[PDB]
Amino acid sequence: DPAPRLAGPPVFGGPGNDAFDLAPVRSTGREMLRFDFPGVSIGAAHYEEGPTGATVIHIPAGARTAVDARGGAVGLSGGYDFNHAICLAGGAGYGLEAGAGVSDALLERLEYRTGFAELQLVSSAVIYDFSARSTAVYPDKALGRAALEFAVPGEFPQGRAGAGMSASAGKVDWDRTEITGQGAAFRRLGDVRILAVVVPNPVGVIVDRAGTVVRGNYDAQTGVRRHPVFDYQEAFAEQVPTTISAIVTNVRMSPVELNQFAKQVHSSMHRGIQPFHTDMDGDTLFAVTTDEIDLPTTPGSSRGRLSVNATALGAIASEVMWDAVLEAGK
Amino acid sequence: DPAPRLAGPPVFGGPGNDAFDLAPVRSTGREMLRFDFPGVSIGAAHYEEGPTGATVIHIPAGARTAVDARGGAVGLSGGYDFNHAICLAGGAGYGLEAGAGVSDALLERLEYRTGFAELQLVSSAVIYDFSARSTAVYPDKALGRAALEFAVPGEFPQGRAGAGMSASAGKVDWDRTEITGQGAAFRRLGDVRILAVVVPNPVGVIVDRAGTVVRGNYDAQTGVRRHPVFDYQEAFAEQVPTTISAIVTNVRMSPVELNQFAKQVHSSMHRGIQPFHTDMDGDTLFAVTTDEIDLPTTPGSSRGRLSVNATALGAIASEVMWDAVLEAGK
Amino acid sequence: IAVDPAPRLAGPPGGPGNDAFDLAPVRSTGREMLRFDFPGVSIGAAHYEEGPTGATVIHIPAGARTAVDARGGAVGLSGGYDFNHAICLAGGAGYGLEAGAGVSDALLERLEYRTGFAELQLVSSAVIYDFSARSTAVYPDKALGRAALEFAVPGEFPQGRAGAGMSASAGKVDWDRTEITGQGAAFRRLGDVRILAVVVPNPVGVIVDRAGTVVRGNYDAQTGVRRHPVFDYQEAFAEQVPPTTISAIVTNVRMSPVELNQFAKQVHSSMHRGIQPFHTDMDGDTLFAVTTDEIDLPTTPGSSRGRLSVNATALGAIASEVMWDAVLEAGK
Amino acid sequence: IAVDPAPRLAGPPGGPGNDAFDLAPVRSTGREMLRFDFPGVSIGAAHYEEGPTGATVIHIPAGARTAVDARGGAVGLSGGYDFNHAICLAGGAGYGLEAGAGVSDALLERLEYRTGFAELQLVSSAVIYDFSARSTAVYPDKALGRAALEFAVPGEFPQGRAGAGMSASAGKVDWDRTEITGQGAAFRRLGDVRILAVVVPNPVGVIVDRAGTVVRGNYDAQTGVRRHPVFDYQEAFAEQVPPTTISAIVTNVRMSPVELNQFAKQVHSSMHRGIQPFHTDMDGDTLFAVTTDEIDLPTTPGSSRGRLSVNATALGAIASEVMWDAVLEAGK
Repeated sequence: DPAPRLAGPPVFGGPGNDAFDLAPVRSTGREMLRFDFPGVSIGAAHYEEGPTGATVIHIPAGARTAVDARGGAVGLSGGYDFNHAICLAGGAGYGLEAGAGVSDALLERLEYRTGFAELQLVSSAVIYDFSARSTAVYPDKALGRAALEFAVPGEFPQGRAGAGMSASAGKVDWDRTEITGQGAAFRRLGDVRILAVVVPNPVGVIVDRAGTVVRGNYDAQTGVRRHPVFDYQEAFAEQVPTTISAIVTNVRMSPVELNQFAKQVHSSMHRGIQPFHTDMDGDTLFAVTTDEIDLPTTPGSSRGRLSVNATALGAIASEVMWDAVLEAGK
Repeated sequence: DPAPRLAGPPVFGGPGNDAFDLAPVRSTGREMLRFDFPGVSIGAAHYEEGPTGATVIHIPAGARTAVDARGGAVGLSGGYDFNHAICLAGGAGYGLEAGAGVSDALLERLEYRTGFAELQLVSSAVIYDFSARSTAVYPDKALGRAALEFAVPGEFPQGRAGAGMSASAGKVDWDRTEITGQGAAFRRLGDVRILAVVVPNPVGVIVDRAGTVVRGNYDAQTGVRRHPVFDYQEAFAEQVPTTISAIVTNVRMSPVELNQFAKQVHSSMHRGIQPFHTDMDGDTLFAVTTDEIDLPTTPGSSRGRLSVNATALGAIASEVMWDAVLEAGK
Repeated sequence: IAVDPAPRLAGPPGGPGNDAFDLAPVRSTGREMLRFDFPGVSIGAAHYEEGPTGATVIHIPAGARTAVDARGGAVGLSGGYDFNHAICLAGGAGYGLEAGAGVSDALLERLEYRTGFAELQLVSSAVIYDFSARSTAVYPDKALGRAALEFAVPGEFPQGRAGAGMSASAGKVDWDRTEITGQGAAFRRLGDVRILAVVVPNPVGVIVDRAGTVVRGNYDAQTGVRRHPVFDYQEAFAEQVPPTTISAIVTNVRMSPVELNQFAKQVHSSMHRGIQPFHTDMDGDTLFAVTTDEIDLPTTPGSSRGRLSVNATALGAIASEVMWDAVLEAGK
Repeated sequence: IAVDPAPRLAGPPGGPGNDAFDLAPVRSTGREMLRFDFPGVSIGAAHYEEGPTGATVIHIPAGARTAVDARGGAVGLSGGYDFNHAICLAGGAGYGLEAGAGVSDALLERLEYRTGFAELQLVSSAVIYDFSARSTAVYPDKALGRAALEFAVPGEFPQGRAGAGMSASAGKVDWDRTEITGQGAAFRRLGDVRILAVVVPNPVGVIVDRAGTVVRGNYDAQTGVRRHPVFDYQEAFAEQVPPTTISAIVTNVRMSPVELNQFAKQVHSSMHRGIQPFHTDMDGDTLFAVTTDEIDLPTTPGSSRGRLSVNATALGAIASEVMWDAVLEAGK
């Protein structure tokens, strides 16, 4: 079991953006994941004054996207089927403004051309992170721009960085909520590349492949984390009577294939986050392809007649995302 | 590890319905689950000539329903937001006919009244089970009627029964596909009741709470089952370059609450079935409430401030469904 | 289209069900045959006089990519597949989905009971509630769907009271003003491009022509005219609150799944011109957009008539007119 | 509504962006003020002359249950919440969603930066692409959304070229025939029942009146008339293939989420009467249906005007006429 990171109770009444001269900081988190994915960059910026942040995945060429918005409490802007960037942020609905900062900077980079085909498209999604801190500072337009400016190829700052600065898990009761973080993982299989990025702020808890609860719902009185279903079932016997994420790959997929891939990978995250896709969550996954590599025409291999196709890619990517969720909770 | 139940390769060219004088059999499966849920009945009937079957959940008063049709290959009829019965069947799209048998018998029971408010509503979903046998016999109208006629309170035939007769799992390669079954589980918490019913015919495999693969993708050469992601990742390194279910409860939920509950419980099944919600699956879950018991107005209890609500019910029901999936694969 | 001004009030509704009768399917001929040229697409229509009720089957043996736009709040749909060998439209409300099983079974038998994934015969079915327009509980069953499929003829469609349209009706602010409609089709070929529209309007609302005249439904026998329903609705409100259509559009122009799905929404929404109100909570409105994927639109959308004049949107506008013509044939 | 027959061709399109200007928000007054009586619902409209481009904000401080019907194939939407304190409509395409952030920020500040879940200020925003109708890259930004919110006045709406409608335009088979539209509103009270419609039509299609006349968009300067786009589309096909609207409808009648969502689809589809074609792949058509949940429909739907005459469907029909009136004010 990891040491606890209890968020502690929120002291409400704290200052907001207008009280500060807010200074973007490039997020470095606890350690840097390095990987090789040409054409993809990541920037993360935060305000210490929150603490809260945004994380921007920039794909300058633009890339086909499916969105799976699955929770009951989704905060999403654009949700486009083609994106030059994905912006994830804290600050609840207010933090969608970070995406406008990214959009504006892309327009300027494009010399303010505005033909239909040249529109710079940014989809943004948010987590509510106001309970995990004592200020009302939200990621703003300037912070979005900073995150884009900080974006570099082949790097991701793990842990408390960017949108993950004040992410937290395990919300049966706030006294047992723990700070998580943001996480990424990367796998290369021949020419195939899969990057997962995740900012888990779940009502549920993070669970590992052995079924151990590793982050969220920590009881200080007992020193142990519990699966929420134990609390829930006891409450019923007694009283009766959000995760935002992206999977980026270079494998060509049709719009239909890509959408089903998104749904598959997203549902797969109920393994590592439990419960998941609840009415209290606004879980949103972006599936993005750079469309560089074809699947073979027939799905066969030494490992099986139906072994090479988009379902197979979905299963592999599902493991990469689990690894990312675990990096976040570490 | 359970003994293998390999489906074996299909011998194609087999006879269909018109070759037989088809005789419904009341399915008893391997053992009977008994439970107490007034107002709910289950019947299961099969044709030995398939073997293939249908399973009918009958709720004569009628009950609010949400449908979560999540796969890429869904075969569904009605999908109504209010149902007097749910009919699950083999026979791929052809087996949707069983539901028409249930509908017709309900109409007759209603003395052929047809006012809007008296329409008898049956939603049906199917699995493709033609690979797991050597005939083209599909559940028909007569078999649907038989299943309804066989329906009794408080009983469910586990295993190879009804729609589960020729269900199978683990389809990276047919040489490793195993027969599953159908399954149910029941929990009562004070006055709250939760029944799960499932017919897993997944491309993926059934996995237990320890992460062990317990049914599907069995390799006769090695005597061991593998998680499909191992086959998939090796295939990629080499070559580059359906589950239908119902959750029935007596807790009142609004249409919005009930729909989100459906999505939550359905995603939860990616724990016990992996992969899940793939393009090759037609996964369909029905969430049905009898609307007999209110949740409290505020969600609080000794176990947490947010511990009694529909998300909490969803987490509990998710465990019941896992238990049902495991009964199916047993 | 010369709509008949004469009323055909459905009239007010313990009638027997199917097995009370020895039901023999009848090949529907309706009031008139539409003839059209669209190889690969066949239509069969069958009814039971004992209803009266019927089914109408579009048979496309090659299979064809399909988008389903199920817009109503009372939809009755089976399959809803993104690829179909047949579309089955039927009366009998939810019970009439059984007709689609008859079609499915017949197609399976024709294949000699082959059941490989690529060989699965896919039929999508949708229904109208037509029990208020008659005094039996007879519905389109397995045998009637099978019969409609067997009666399917290339390049013909029976207009009017035929197949699913036998007891279709419009204008349901009050049943005293509800009129029998029918089914309808219309067809257009524009240099190679073929568009077929099929419609069974059983609307809560009324059928309206291009001039804005109500031509079928909401006939007040005390005035001998048809008003727009909104006039009744607004009077009712002033008083009491004091201070299904199922259709297919089939084309031979290739469209991606995304284009075909938006084409389906566009054509379906366009039917709120010919049927008013439309897409209501009591309607189960369902449109099937089908492409046989025979011919490509040019790579670029240009013509002497504009830079954005040859694309799927343009096809949608054109198909929307073919659908309006079909609605008006049903109401004629 | 007396639509002006005179053309207002947008005309053909390296113009500078926001920071090139010292941008001062202007309170839009348009051509005319609509006045209406609907306590709790305010509208503010602000524009930058340097665009010209604008934002239009509907402010409902109590918060109100909302259904979003995003029907187009090119939708630009932020939030899309099922409960809103404001709806923000803007030009500037995707960049103009930023205006909604200005509104959101202002509302948060008004709350003194309280951030409890129940206190979250919810703004849904949708946009039109209005860059072809002008020669700058100026878009509605944070400051302009904030300004529109500050300018919001109970019971007034500026018709015409104002707020989001400043550079809205219709009829885009070819840009040479595209005309400037505007924004529009209309309001009806029927004994207690209040319905407000707000619309910013930037359609690919054209605005059409109740007689079926094209009144805005697709003006051919060589003929001095407006044809229906389908005439261009079908000629183009014969030749080349040889052998956004964002809107809100606000009412005070209580509707469940299910009813409100079907009400939204019904009213939105009804706009294919006034705008043709509509819901196309190049459109991002988005309608917001909002109820302030003030008054109940009777428990049963009866009246002297029919057994099914007082329900949400009826309200939908009535609101559909208010929306058509709003579309025509925008095109006037």
